[PDB]
This record gives sequence, structure tokens and C-alpha cells, in this order.
Amino acid sequence: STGSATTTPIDSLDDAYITPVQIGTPAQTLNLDFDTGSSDLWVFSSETTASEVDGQTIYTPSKSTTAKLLSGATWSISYGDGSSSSGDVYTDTVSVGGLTVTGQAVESAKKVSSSFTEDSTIDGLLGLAFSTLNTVSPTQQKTFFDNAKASLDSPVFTADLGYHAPGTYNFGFIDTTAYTGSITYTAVSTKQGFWEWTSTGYAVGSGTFKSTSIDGIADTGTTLLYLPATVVSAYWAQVSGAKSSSSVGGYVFPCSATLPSFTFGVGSARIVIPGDYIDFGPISTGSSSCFGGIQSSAGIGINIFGDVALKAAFVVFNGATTPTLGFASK
Repeated sequence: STGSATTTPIDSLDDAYITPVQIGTPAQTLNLDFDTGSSDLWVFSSETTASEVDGQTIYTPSKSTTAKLLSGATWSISYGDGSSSSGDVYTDTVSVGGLTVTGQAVESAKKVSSSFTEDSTIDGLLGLAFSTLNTVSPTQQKTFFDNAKASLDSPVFTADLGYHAPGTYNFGFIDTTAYTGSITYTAVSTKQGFWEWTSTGYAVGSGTFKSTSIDGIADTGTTLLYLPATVVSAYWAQVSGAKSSSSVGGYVFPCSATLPSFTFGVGSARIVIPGDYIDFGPISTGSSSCFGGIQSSAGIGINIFGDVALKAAFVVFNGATTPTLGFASK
């Protein structure tokens, strides 16, 4: 089997991408944030505290003839940005782009943090990291991809995120028309539960490539590119007037600037992020100070190849017995 679904930016900045997902019988379609940095499929629901729902579409398990309460199961998750959610668990039929999993754990939120309530466009998350990170207790549950894997034509999914435009998540096949050149594959460590890999270096604009190992995670659920402070400083030094602002929370730059590209290495291959992809717009409405799309990871503990980096590539998440990642230009 295969599946293919369009993923759409939630706003004009590409802050996140939503993909429609069918849950239950009859189907209830929710728009979920596919997140290769986590491993829970959780949704706003009829059980979510009413004051914490503000415009999201909810899953109502009582209206699904295939929903079953997973007795005794609870979940609770905290994300790298400080947001969180928790609740109980159903199993139900879940379909993405024509690919159907029966008995998928659907984690129903009883509580969500304010950032989720305040974003009416995201109805939940669909985790695509390794199932070892799943938070369901006392019996950990498998991700959608883990449940589908054995049925897929090939045990892979691909992320093709658009810049200011829709893109595609495919399951079970590699669309050879969706990229240019070849796909370069690189080793993955699953020891932390992430799609963790080592970039071979970087360049700023037309500058020389610096060969240096940068360990990080491929994370579709993170907006920006978070890299070591040395790398980030070298990038922003090429933008007149750019500076790190402690009050804003990162590097800002004059909105009148033209940003240089940023290149990262994948083996001997190179993925070029155009400068425009690094502009996240005014820090507040009407400001002439703009927020940068490349930021320091120093306060995270890991480097994160988020959407800024991934949307410059066609990315293969190869879930073979020994997982690997693939990157192609497009």
C-alpha cells in the first residue's frame, strides 16, 4: 500500500504545516501537524476542557463506531517549545492520503497548553519519530508509520514541504518526479528516539564550505533551523545590522536587508536554503525589525533541522531495519 497527502502552511510565514487525517467511522477529518520530532498522535476532542478549545476541529469518539477506549491508558507530552497536552487514549481507524491503519492509538486531549488553544489551525499532532518516544502509559503505543510500515510497498515516508506553498507527505514510495538530481542518504542514530544524523558542514551565501560535523535531528514539527552558536554567528555576520536580541529571543535583522543563502552538507551533497526562506518577518506588527530563521541551539541541547532546512529539500525517512535519511534538492 501507499498514501499521499498534501500538507499546507498554516500561515504566510510557514510557521507549521497541516495535513488532513481521517479518524473513525464515519470519518472525522482533522488537520494535524505531522511531527518527525515526536511520537504521539493526539487530537483536540470532545473531552478537551471547553475553555481550551478555540476554533479547532474536534474528534468525538462516541460518534465513531470503530473507536474503542484503551482502558487505563493515559498520555502527557511536553514539547521543546514549552507547550504540552495530556489525556486518555482510544484506538480507531486512521487514514492519511488513502493509507489506512486500523487500531491506531488516537490520544484524546483532556488538557492542552495555551499555545495550542491559541492556534485554531492545528487540530492535533501526528508523530513520526520512533515509537520509543511515545508517551502512552502504562503500555506504550506505536506511531502511525510504525503501524503502517509492514503494509507499505517500501518502509519509507517522504516530506516535501513547500516554501509559502503546499507540499506533500508520501508513505510507502519515493516519487522520483519530486526532486532533482540524486538522493544522498546518510546514517541515522535512533538512540534518542529521533531521526538524528550528522551534517558534514555549511556555507554562508557564496562563501567557502566549512567541513565540520553537525549532529542534529530532522524535525518537521519545528519551524526554524537551530544550529551551534558559532555557525549562527557566522551566518548573521553577513547581514548588516543583524544582532542577537535577548529581549526578542534570538537573532533579528533589518527588514530592509537581503538575506544570504545558507548551505548544509549531506555527505558530499549540498542543500541550499535560499535567503528568503530565512525571513520570518516583523517581530511585531509594523516593526522594521525582522526575526531570523536560523537561530542558536545553545539553549536546546540538540541541533534541529526544522522546516527552514527541510523545505529546501525532498527528504526521505527510511524506516528499514537500519533507518537512514535521504536528502535531494528540488
